[PDB]
Amino acid sequence: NKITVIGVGAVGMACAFSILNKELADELVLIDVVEDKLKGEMMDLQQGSLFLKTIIAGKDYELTANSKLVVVTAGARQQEGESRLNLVQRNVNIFKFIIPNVVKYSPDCILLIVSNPVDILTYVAWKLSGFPLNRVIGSGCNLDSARFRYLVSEMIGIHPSNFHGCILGEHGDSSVPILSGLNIAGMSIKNCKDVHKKVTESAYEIIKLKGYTSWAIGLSVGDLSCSLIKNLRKVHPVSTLVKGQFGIDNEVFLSVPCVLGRNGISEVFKPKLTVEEEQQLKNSAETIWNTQKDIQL
Amino acid sequence: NKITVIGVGAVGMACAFSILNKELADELVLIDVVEDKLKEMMDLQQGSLFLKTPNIIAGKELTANSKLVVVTAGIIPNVVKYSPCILLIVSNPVDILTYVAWKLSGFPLNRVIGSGCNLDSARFRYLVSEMIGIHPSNFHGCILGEHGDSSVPILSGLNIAGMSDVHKKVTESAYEIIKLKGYTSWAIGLSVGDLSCSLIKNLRKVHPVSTLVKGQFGIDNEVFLSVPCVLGRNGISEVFKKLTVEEEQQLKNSAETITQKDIQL
Amino acid sequence: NKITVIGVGAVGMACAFSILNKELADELVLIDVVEDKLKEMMDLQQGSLFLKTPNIIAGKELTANSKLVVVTAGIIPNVVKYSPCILLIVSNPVDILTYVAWKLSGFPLNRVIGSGCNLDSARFRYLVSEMIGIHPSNFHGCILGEHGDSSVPILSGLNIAGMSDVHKKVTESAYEIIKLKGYTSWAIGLSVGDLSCSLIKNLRKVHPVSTLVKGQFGIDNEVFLSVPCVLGRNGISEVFKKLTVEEEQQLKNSAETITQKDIQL
Amino acid sequence: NKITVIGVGAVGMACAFSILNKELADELVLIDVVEDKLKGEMMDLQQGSLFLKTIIAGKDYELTANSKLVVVTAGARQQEGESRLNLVQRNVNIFKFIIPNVVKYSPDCILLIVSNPVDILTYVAWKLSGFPLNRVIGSGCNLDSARFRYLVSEMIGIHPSNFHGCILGEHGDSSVPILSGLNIAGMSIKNCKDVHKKVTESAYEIIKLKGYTSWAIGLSVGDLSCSLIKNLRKVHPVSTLVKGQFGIDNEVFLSVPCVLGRNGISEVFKPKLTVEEEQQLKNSAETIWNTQKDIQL
Repeated sequence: NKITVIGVGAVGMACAFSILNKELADELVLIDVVEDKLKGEMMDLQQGSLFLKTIIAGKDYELTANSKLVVVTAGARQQEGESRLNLVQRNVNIFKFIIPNVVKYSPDCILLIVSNPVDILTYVAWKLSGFPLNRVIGSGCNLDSARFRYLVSEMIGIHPSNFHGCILGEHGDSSVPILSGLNIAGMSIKNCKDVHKKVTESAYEIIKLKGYTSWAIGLSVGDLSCSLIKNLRKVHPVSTLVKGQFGIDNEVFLSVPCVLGRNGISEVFKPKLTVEEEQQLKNSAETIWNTQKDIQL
Repeated sequence: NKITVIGVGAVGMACAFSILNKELADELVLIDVVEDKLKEMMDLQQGSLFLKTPNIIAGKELTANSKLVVVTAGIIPNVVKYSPCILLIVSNPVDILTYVAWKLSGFPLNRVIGSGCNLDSARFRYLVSEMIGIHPSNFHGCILGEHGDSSVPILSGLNIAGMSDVHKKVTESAYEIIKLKGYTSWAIGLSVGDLSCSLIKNLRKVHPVSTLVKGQFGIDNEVFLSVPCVLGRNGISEVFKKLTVEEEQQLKNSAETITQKDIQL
Repeated sequence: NKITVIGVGAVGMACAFSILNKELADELVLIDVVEDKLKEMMDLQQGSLFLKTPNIIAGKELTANSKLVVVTAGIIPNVVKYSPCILLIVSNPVDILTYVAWKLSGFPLNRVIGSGCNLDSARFRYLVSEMIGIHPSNFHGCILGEHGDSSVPILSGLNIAGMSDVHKKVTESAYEIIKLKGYTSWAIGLSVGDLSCSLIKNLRKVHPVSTLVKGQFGIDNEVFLSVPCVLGRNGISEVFKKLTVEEEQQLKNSAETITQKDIQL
Repeated sequence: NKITVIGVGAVGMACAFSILNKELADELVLIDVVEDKLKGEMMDLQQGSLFLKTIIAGKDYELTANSKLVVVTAGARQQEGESRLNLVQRNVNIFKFIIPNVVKYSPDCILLIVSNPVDILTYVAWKLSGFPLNRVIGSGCNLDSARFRYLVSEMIGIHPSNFHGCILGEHGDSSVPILSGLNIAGMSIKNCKDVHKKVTESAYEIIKLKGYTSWAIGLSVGDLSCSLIKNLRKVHPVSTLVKGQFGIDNEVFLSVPCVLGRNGISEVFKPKLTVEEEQQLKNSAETIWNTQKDIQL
């Protein structure tokens, strides 16, 4: 029951702190390139071990051998004036170094791709690894939907555990709120598109004010790693291949409700969406693919 | 943060033991008529370390300034005499003994609740989930109406995390538990723990529980059945009020089946 | 990760309900002779959603490949026939029926444990803590020996977070609970939950529980009393073996008080 | 039940993340000076609210009005070649700005001083605030003792909840392991001084590799804020005034086991230590005071 977290930056550390505050790890491996930092981060985590429950750090990937779950957070320092594409591609070449050394020592692990753009990069992981579809997952929209549910529940006077809606598509501006599935404790609403804009926007102001997301995406990967490790068979909107749904014909990844357990994705839901909804998801994949098409793997 | 459970039957204790494991009570109080049993206080008081409630008191006026009262026997004007509070009726039939609880107390409707179909909805949800092959927290659906064989499933709002006979297996399986035992202790204590949490910690969660429903679904008399209610610090805060006709008339049939006018107030 | 509790008495169920609230079992099994009660399975099986264990099975060979066996009646060669596992004896008197459990089974000493003074030490610790005015987790002290009026306090190791009659109040208060009730259900279920946790999750925590003690404190015969034991995945892993004479002779007096040679193996 | 955290750096954020992962806060206020960062940090925390339970950020201290607990983490960028003293003094003048504005809007709050040197600075807080002794606490040795207990428990084959020892004195190199109180589940050991050096050393390599401690000290303040807010009457080694113990005659703060609840410190233990132990604590205060004596408040 070993877990590896590649990249000990703000995301990885917040991922790893959330994985530690959850019983989930027997072993925890942290990986990056600045040795002085890897050690300092593992030593800070194990100075407070009495309050946690679990730690390794280093540069060589043999440390990761036989990880049950490998969370990938490593990204690239984004330049200003750089385009979305040159950004993606630098993160594709970084993956051209990571995923080989992950499969190399853990051919059976579950891959969880957190780094961005997560949809495109979960496709790169699938292609570089050759792993089946079940063992390649992306953080996707799990946080998006969670934030969506919370804000709507706050507009109503109810607890978020009793409000149920989700956001599918690209994890980004072209995501899609599925308003036909909104529910309150067994009651369909038909018995709010602004909240959705607040989420994708709020997610943009953060990256602008602070550079990245760390705390929120760390909790969400905690929500996800919990279902996989402990095999809860829980449902999360996460990036898997949807070629063959909503008319799409390319090998596009994006978030659709999946059931997560020991083996990764146990099945992919095939949603029956409204006309409009099915169109927006098709446009969402048109957006992703209009960029995925131009990457050199 | 005082809590009272009246009736140390097998239920009132399952309710007690479940309200103590959820660590809700600063002061739990057990009242009943036979004392030599009551003085059950000393057992709970002996695994105290394994619990998280400093005070456990039993006897036969000790319920003063309580914020929640669970009735399980087996009463009220003496609860209100010292606990004028939220009273949650667990005794059966819950739909009817909650009409009595509110008339005999004069409390508003927010402070008079019944267990109702909170347990029935929980069990129903599990089985559908154990059937699809997904964790029960991600499948959502409620059964409303009477706590009994007339309850109604709401197929118009089944949901798997924002999406779109098993019933009779839940009401039938409740019978076998009465026959094979007589009383139902462990399961109702959980559902009462689940409810007591939202009430005490003001979670404002939605539970199908018994309160006034006249005005909904074409009912014309003061019946209390399980409607999805927003439970919190102040008892009930809002009541959700409109589904398929196939089911709304099922809700009057279940109110029709709901003995009301055959006892004296 | 299968767990078995034999004897659906009031204890075996408090033990069951407490082992399910700590969410330890992938598969809980209840065995006993009278079936119409046994088929208590359906209540626990009805608040399933409020628990975290997919399987609850009762009957009269179903205990196969179990990792823990709690004996509470009210047996063994049939536990071992299918569960050759850790057996934790809760039946009374625990000090003696754990000698029987190990001889009749042939298990090594690590896989034969008794509740013993784990509950007695927990309650004792609370009262001293409620007396000083500090949280019970920060005061540490155990009572060893026989589960009864002969147990020994270890004043030579009382501690408040690394520092330096209440006893008789704990053993006396155990009597009143038998008289006023007959059985002790809720409190022993907690102590058995506390123990079952370390065992199942391999916490390697230290609990005063019943195992072989001949060799310690000048005892000369095969008596099992409560010694501080390191409980884990494999049952007992180490046994802590030397305190004031005032107290070590108290440990033989408690073993002296320990009926042994008056029943047939 | 409001909690304020002054300083939204690595310590404060790790403090605040640990306060949030614990039910403890109704309101949570974050405070510093870089507006662009305060907002970005509060927006990252409230994007993952569904997984937490509670948030404010800003520069003006009126936000903090009537805080039940005010955690102070703000420190100064330590220069190289700067001496321990010029360092302390810059953190004293920073406190000359903080503590007035804390008392100004929350005259009844509990002060928890985390910034370093915590012992000296808890004395500065007491003097600047005029608050009684119970409402001025310092993180002190709570983490030190916790780490001590864990490492020793790991050398034995037991769980840390069944090993009990503590470290008192300066939170630093002159701290003192009280070996006379070591215990295992009701048994005194007399029925290891190396672990202590590993802790104070490990705490130094961290500051060198990473600049600061964040994760560990964030958990420890979580352990502390839990007892105060929820009023557990729990015992922690924390910086309070010890003038009148172990021969000390100056108004020196340092960690001695205290009972913590709604009102802060409910009582201060008066330990009965071995000869040696009582000497080291006297030397530990000699060390602290050899620096406290030279600060200008």
